[PDB]
Amino acid sequence: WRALLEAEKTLDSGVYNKHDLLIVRGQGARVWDAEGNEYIDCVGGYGVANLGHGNPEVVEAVKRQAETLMAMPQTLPTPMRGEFYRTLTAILPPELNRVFPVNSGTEANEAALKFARAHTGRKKFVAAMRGFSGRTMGSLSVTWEPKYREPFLPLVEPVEFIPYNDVEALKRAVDEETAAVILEPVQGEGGVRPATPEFLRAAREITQEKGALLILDEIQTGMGRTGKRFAFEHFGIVPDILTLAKALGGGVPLGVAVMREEVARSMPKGGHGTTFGGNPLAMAAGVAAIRYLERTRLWERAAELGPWFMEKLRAIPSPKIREVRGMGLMVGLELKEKAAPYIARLEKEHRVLALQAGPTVIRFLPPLVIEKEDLERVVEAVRAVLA
Amino acid sequence: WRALLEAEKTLDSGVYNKHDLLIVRGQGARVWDAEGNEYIDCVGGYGVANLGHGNPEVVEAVKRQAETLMAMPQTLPTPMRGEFYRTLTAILPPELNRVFPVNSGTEANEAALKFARAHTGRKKFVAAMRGFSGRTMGSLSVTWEPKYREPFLPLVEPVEFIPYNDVEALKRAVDEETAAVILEPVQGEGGVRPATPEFLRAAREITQEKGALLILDEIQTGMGRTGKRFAFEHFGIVPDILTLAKALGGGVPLGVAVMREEVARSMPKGGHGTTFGGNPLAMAAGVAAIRYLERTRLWERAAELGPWFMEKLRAIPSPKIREVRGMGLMVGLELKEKAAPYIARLEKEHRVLALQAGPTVIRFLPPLVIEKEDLERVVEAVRAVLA
Ligand SMILES: Cc1[nH+]cc(COP(=O)(O)O)c(CN[C@@H](CCC(=O)O)C(=O)O)c1O
Ligand SMILES: Cc1[nH+]cc(COP(=O)(O)O)c(CN[C@@H](CCC(=O)O)C(=O)O)c1O
Repeated sequence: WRALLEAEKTLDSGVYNKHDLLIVRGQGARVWDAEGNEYIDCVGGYGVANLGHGNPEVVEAVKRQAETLMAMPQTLPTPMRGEFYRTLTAILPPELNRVFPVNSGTEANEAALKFARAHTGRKKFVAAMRGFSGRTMGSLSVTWEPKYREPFLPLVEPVEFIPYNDVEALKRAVDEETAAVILEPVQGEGGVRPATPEFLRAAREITQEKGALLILDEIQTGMGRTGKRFAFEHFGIVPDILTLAKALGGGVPLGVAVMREEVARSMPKGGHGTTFGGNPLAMAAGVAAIRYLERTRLWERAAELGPWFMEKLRAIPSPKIREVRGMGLMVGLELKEKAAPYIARLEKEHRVLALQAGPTVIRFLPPLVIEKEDLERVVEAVRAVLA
Repeated sequence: WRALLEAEKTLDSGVYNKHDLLIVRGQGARVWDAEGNEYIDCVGGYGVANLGHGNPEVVEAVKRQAETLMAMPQTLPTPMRGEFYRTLTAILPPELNRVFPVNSGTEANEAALKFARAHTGRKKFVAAMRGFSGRTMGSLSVTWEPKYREPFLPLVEPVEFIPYNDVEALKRAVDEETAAVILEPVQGEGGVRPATPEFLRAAREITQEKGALLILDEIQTGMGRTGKRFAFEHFGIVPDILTLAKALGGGVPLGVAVMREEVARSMPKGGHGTTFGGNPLAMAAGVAAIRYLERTRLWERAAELGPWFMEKLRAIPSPKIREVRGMGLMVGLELKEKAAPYIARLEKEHRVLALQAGPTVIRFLPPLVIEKEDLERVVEAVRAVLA
């Protein structure tokens, strides 16, 4: 197995920091390395494995559709596509009844941005500092982290950033020339920072007052992650365009930009498109993913386990912890120092896999099927590494 | 089945011209609609089904990996990724040994543009008129078609376009401020127009002389579509970055940008990324697709049937036919009048699905395993619809 690891390290572009281990299988919230070591996975492909590694229903839907049909364009209707369309819009506010399927989050946001420009006829985009929307140049233009943008300038203009949760800043920034505002209900990479009701209420109200669109990026908060089907169900606002991805396909690359009908209608024929977007394989996985989510009301586990996990985390007596925050099973532990060293030790010393969300924050995005025995061990592991 | 069709038509964003039918299954170069009618598929998901609908090896690879592991990020090595990396680089010239896996053709070019700027420190992109590179804003900036770019400007700048196959024009445009040239060995959407040896050689030489990077877009011409493994093999040149997608995963959403070592090396850690890019499921499918392509040397069927197929089309006694062109099984039939109605007749009266490549061109992108007897049927169908 060491030849595959070394081949991956060698042939990779090098843009990633690859860990010294090879993960070969996964079931539920557990994964195994090539040596047989079993880990608690709080990474879950960056919030993709919400339904759990090896989810039976999704795996089955994938196997069956793979035998039937995988390549069929948007110009040629295919049953699983219509089924995904009606299954996803049925668990959403009736205003969001138009779907543009894609293959990633960045493509979902790229779709939202384009649909927003064609509909308003405006150009400006307003986003929040510490926000992440994707790496493709369109989505990168509204992604804050200067490190990620500077090297590739100039990007798409004009874009304006405002502090997250700053009601007045958002109010001043949104004008008659703003095509749309794009925000995460809970900032992910930005450090697991929940939006305030006042902030999202202001975003909704002012975008309407100015004729601008509101794009809510729930690529990471979606599919039960925050304790509710979708984070927005926590605040009581309905955006003009909703973008989803990650867990939407239960593992299969899948994304979607759901929008109001008058928004979709403004897009000229052939104004946008995608080869893989809407393909039967992803569509089938999507139907399965959503059907599992709804039958099991999976967001509940995050709603019950989230607070429970965060409480135990808080109880950890270490002066290195500044704050424990999050919503449901989207948790962040902010330290008063670099988190990277502790993430490496959780993996090798405790077989616990975690993420970062800024250099001093440890982020947890475990599958929502994860049990309490596993969450408790993660806690103990964190406590042990911090001591 | 009608319920599912109306649901797709109604809930779709509406940016597509959806045909009046519902395709439920496929096998080889044939597909069936929900009524049981069988069609000869020359669309193939827009050149995705190169290996044929239902390819045993790919379908099987998908089933096995789906039960094993589907969600695992780039920071955590996984066997199928290392396998894909070496399997893909092994079928390419030595120089192309660094891989950045993605989820679509547009993401592949988006990565190519970003790596180019990072490596050269330059900003300018040079593309060809009638060229197509994708719908995300980055790739859209280098895509000609005004009706597609215009409504979304301003986009990524600066971008200069030159006439396809114009040697002197390309030379005058590529200078010490050019980050990269991006070209298709054979323009797809632009009407199936092959590059000439002089033009591509010119591109390779002038980019080297000026310190600019050469990006060859084989998202459409790749995987044995033009008669050889990759279209550049017919021209005797090695690009600096090769972008692929479409048939690369045998149906599963997959794309990639393969580049020379010094190019990848210039990219800052974390300078680019993607959630789904490089996931085990797409990697496993990618491995199976390549092994199949190599075992059968599938491009040979394209090289043999292509020329034969084109001669047959040119011999059709119809004054409406202007010219036939293409390479392997990437064929374009140019008519002296709108093609749309003949594509509708082909579908309804002969159950032959075909594409367009401009308003006056009928484009054919059938699985490479299509039977010679079926292409004859296609030629016959064309001769009848043009009567
Ligand atoms: C809110 C959000 N929006 C858009 C994206 C982009 O979508 P996609 O094209 O499918 O990556 C991501 C990835 N953020 C995760 C991964 C980023 C990375 O690759 O690093 C994460 O923050 O862990 C997001 O967290
Ligand atoms: C050369 C080429 N490059 C990049 C892309 C972008 O890849 P993707 O992001 O996966 O679509 C395509 C799709 N072009 C076909 C489909 C466009 C459409 O949606 O229609 C086409 O040639 O019509 C290409 O033909």
